[PDB]
Amino acid sequence: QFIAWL
Repeated sequence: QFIAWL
């Protein structure tokens, strides 16, 4: 998975 929280 690809997960991002900016």
